[PDB]
Amino acid sequence: KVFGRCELAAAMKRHGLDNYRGYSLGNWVCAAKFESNFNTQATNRNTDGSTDYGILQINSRWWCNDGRTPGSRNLCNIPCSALLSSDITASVNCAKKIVSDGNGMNAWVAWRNRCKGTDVQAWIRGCRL
Ligand SMILES: CC(=O)N[C@@H]1[C@@H](O)[C@H](O[C@@H]2O[C@H](CO)[C@@H](O[C@@H]3O[C@H](CO)[C@@H](O)[C@H](O)[C@H]3NC(C)=O)[C@H](O)[C@H]2NC(C)=O)[C@@H](CO)O[C@H]1O
Repeated sequence: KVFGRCELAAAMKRHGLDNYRGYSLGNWVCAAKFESNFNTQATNRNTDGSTDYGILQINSRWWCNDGRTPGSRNLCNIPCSALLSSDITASVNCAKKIVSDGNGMNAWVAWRNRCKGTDVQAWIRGCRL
C-alpha cells in the first residue's frame, strides 16, 4: 500500500506515535517519506547482508527475522514480512521499541539527514487530526 500523506499521519496518530518519546507526529511522517516514499512494500538490501523492510525501513540485523541474516537479533520478535503489510500496526509497534533503545530517531538515517532540525510540522499541514 502506498499511503497518502494525511492518511499516514492519521494512522500513526491512531497508533500512538504523536509525541511518542517526545517526537512529534511530523517527525514520523517525514521519516516514512524519505525512508520508503510511504510504500509499505519497500525493501532495500545493505552491504552487511541485512535488509530494511517496510514503511519505516526496519533492519533485519537487529529487529526482525528474515531467515537470511546470519547471527542477527530479532528484537521485535516478528518475521520481517509482517512489516510489509498494508496494516502498519507491526511496524509502529516495532518502531516504538527502536526509538526507545538509546539513539532516539537517529536510528533512521533518512530522519537524521533530512528531517532532524527542519520544520517537521509542515508534514502534517492541512490534515484533519
Ligand atoms: C530503523 C532501523 O532498523 N535502524 C537501524 C539501526 O537500529 C542500526 O543501529 C544500531 O542499532 C542498535 C540497536 O538499537 C544500536 O545498539 C544500541 O546502542 C545503544 C548505544 O548507542 C545501546 O544503549 C543499546 O544497548 C544498543 N542496543 C542493543 C540491542 O544492543 C546500535 O548502537 C546501532 N548502531 C549504529 C552504528 O548506530 C543501524 C546499524 O546497524 O542500522 C539501521 O538500519
